[PDB]
Amino acid sequence: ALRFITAEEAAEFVHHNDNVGFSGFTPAGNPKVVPAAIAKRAIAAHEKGNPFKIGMFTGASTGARLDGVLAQADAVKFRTPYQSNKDLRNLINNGSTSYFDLHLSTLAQDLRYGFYGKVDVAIIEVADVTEDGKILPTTGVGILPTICRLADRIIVELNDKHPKEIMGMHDLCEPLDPPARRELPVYTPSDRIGKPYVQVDPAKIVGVVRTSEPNDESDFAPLDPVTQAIGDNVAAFLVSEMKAGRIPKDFLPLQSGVGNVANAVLGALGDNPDIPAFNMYTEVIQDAVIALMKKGRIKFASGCSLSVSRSVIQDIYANLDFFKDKILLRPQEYSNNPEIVRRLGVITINTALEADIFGNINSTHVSGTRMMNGIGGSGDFTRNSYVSIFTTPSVMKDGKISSFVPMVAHHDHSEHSVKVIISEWGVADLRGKNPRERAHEIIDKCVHPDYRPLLRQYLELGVKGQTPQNLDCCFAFHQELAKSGDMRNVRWEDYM
Amino acid sequence: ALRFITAEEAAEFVHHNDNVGFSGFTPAGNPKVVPAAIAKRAIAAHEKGNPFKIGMFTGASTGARLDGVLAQADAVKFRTPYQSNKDLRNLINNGSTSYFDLHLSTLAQDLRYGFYGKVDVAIIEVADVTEDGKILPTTGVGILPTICRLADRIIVELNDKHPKEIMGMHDLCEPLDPPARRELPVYTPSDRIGKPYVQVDPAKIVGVVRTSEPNDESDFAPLDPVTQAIGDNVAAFLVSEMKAGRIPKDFLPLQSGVGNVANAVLGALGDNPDIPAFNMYTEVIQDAVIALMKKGRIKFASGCSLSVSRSVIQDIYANLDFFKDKILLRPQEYSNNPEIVRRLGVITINTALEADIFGNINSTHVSGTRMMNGIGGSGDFTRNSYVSIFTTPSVMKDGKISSFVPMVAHHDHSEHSVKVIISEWGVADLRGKNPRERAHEIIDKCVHPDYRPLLRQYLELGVKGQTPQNLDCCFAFHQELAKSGDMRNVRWEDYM
Ligand SMILES: [Zn+2]
Ligand SMILES: [Zn+2]
Repeated sequence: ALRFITAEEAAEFVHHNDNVGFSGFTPAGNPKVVPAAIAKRAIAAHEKGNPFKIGMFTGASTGARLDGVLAQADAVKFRTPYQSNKDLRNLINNGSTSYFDLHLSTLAQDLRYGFYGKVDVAIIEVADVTEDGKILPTTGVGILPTICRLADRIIVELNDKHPKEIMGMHDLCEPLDPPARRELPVYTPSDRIGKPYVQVDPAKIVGVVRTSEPNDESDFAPLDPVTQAIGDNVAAFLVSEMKAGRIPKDFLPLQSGVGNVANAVLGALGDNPDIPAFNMYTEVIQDAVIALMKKGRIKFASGCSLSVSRSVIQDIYANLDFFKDKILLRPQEYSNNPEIVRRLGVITINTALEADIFGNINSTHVSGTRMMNGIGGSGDFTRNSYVSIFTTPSVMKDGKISSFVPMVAHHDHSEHSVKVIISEWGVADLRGKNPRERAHEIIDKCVHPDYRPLLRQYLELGVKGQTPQNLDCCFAFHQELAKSGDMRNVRWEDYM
Repeated sequence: ALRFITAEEAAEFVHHNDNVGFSGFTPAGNPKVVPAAIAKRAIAAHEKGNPFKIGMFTGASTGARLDGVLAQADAVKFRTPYQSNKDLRNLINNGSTSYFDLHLSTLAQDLRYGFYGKVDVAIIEVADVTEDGKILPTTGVGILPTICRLADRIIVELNDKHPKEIMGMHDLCEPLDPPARRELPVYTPSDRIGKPYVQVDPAKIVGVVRTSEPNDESDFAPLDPVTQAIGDNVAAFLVSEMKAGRIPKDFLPLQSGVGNVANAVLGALGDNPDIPAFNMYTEVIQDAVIALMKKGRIKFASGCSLSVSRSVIQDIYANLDFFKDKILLRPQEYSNNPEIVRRLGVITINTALEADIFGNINSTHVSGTRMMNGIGGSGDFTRNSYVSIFTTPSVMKDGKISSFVPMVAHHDHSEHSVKVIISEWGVADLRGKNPRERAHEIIDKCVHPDYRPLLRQYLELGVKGQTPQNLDCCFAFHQELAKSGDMRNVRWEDYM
C-alpha cells in the first residue's frame, strides 16, 4: 500500500550521483518541500567531507525551493533543460556546475532514446495519487510522464491546495519511438490524445509526503509605455496581415512568452476588435490569458503549465464550471511539438535579449557570455510557426544600451527562422528580403533613433558579399558598453 | 488541345517582372532549353534600353542552363531558396541581385500562405504530359506541385531521355493548410501518400516544347585519405551507438548531403557489416546510394531528386524491374519535413564549412560574408534528426586554414541543434555537455593538432560566464587568414 512519510524520510531515497527528474513546468507543478530536505542532507554530507551532487532533469524553471535551495547547497552535478533562479544562474556563470539548455520539446524523447543516462528517482507534486498508481498532476506537466516511466523510484508530494476535481485538465501520454512512432493526433488546439492521469506501478512509489502549498500572489506589475507600444504594434500587424491575405481570416493559434511585453501583447489583442476570439497553443498560461478568457476573448488555452497568481488560481478552482473545458495542460513534448506547431499554423511571439540588423536573435547570453535562462521553447516555436515574431524594447539602461547590434554576441535564432521583429518604434517584416534589405528595414522601423545612423554607417564600411559583417568591428557595440558604459560612444573609425 | 511550340515561342510568355517557378531539385528535373531562350530575350531587351528581370522560385540548385544563363543575362530580380552556380553566386556576392536562402521544406507552404507574391508562370521538365493535364516529372520534384497549382500559365518541356515507364517513382501532393491541415501519413520511408503525377487544368499549358537532354556523366571523383577517414569514423560511431543502446538495433533512416565526404560515409556504411541493410530518407539520391542499392546494402531510397550520372540513370531506366519499387521521389515539402524527419528518427549527416569549439556550425558564408550555396535542408534535418552529425576535414589550404575556429563567422546551426561533429581525427559527441566541456571534446577529437593548443589557450583568456567567448578576439583566426594567409600565425597576445 501507499506509504506516507516526511520530507526528511523521503530525502533519504536520494543519494549522491543519483539523477533526479522533477515534475512541473515553471514553479507550477513542482515539488516544494522534498528538494529542500535533500539540500539539508547534501550540506550535511559536504561538511562531513563526503561528496553529494545529483543530476537534474526538469520540465523548465522551478521555484527557489528547488533550484535555489539545491544551488545554495552546491549539490548540482548537472542541470537541464531550462532554469530561471538567481542562485543556480550564478552557480552556472561562475562555472561551478554543468548546465546545458535544450529545445524543451526534445528532452522527453531523448531521455527515452537513452541520450542522457538513467533517471534514478522522480519527485512529483500531485493533486491525487491512487493506490493502483494513478497520478494526477497539479498546475504544470513538463516531462512528468517520462520521468515517472524511466525512474527507479518515485517520491510523491500530495498538495492540499490542488483539488482532484482538476481531473480532466491534463492530457498525458507519450508516443511510440522510432521506428514505430505514429502521428500525434492533434489537429485543433483543444484535441485530447492521452489520459487525464499518468499510470505507474505503485511499487515504485517509495513514499507520499503530504503538503499544503498555495500559489504565490501577483507581485508588482507596473505598466510601461514602451511595452504598451510594442503590444499594440503586434496586434495591429496581425490584423493587418489577415486583411492582406497572409493569415486566414479566422486567425490562428497563438503562442507567447511570459513577461510584461507578452502581457501587453495579449491585452492589445483582446482590445483590438479586428482580432477574432482566439485560442492559445502556448507553453505557459498566465493571468493575462485567464483575464481574456473570462471576457470570452480567448476561447481555449493549450499549454504545459498554468502559471497564475493565487487570486487567479482560486478563481479557477472555484469555477471549474467555466475553466475546466477551456484549459488543457500537456507535456512539453506535445505543447512545444514541431509537428503540432507547424500543422496548426501556430503564430509565435517571443522576446529577444538582443537582435542584429540581419534578423538573428540572442535570447540567452548577456554580452555573449553570461547565461540568462535558456533557449527554452523559443526554438521549437519560432522555427516552425506560421509566422515567427520577436519583440523587444529598442533600448536599455536609459538608452546607453541598444537592443539592436551589428552582430548578436550569441546566436539562438537565425536569419532563416526569424520572420518579423517588433519594437515600440514599428515592425520589420523580414520575409522575402536579403541581408541588406532586412537591415535597412530593421534600422528604419525597429532601431531606436539614437542608433539608427550608426548602424547605417556599419553597412557602408566597404565589406563585400552577401552579408556585410565586418569581423574587425562587428562587436564594437558590446565592446564600447564595456569600455564607456554607453554604446552611443561608438565611432567606426575608432574600431578600425 | 496541347500546343507544341519552340523554346523561343515559349519564352514570349515570360515578361519582365514576372515571377517564375521552375520544376526539379538540383539540375535534375529542371527545364534546360526555355530558360536560355528567356535569357536571349532578356538581353535583347537590355541593350534596347528596356528592363528585364524575373523573380525566381526553384526547388534547390539548377543547371548552368538555368541560373547560369539567367545570371549572365543579368535578369534575376530575386532568387530563392537555394542556388549552386558560379555566375549566379558572383552576381549575388557582388550585390547585383537579391537572394535569400530558406529552409527547403518551407517554401511550398509559404508560397501558398502568400508570403512571397504571385507565381506568374511555371516552367517544368516532364517525362509525359497528358491532354487532360496530367504531369509526370522527371528526376527531381522540388516545389513542382505548388508552382503548377499557383502559376497563371505553365510551360512544359517534354524530354526524350526520360521514359513514361517511370510512372510510379514519384509521390506527389500537398497538404491542406491551417487551420485545416491533417497529419502527413508517412510512418516508413517508403510510404506513399499522394499520386504518381500532378493534375492541372490543361488550359494553363501555354505550350509543350520537345527536348532530348541526357544526364551529364560522372566527372573526376578522386579518393582522399581525409574523407576515407571521416567516412569510417561516421560508420564506426553509428555501430558503436547501436551497441551502446542509443540507436535501435535495426538502425534508422539516413540522410546525407552530396559530395566526397558523403560518398565516403555511404561507402563506409556499406562496408561495415555491423551496419544493417538500411533505407534513405534524404534530399538527393546520388550514385553512391544506387551502388549500395544494387548490392542490397540499401533497401530503399526516399528523396526529392535522383541526381545520378548518365551511366547510372541509364542502368536504372534499363532495370525499372529492380529500381522502380526501391526509389521514391517526393516534393521537398515532404522529403525535408520536420514532422516526418522527427517521427521516423532520421539520422542526419551534413557538412560544415567551418565549426567552432562550442558546437555551432557555418554551412554557407566564407569568412562570414561570401555566400556559398544556401542553408539548404541542413536545418530541416539537423534540427529534427534522431541524432545530428556534422562532418568536415579538420583543415584546408595545406593546413593554413582551420575548419575549427573560436567562433563561426556565420551561424547556420546552433549549439542546441548540433549533436555530433566528426573529422578525420575522431568524433566529438556533444550531447550532455556544456560549452567548456564540448570545446575540450571538439579540440581533443576533431581539431587538427596544429590548432589544438591555440584553441586550448583561447579557453584560458580570463572570460567569465557560461560561454567563454572573447569578443575582443573571437575572430582572430579569420582576421589572421586575411592578414598572413595562415591561421597558425595567431598569438592571442597579438589580438589583445
Ligand atoms: Zn544558445
Ligand atoms: Zn545563414
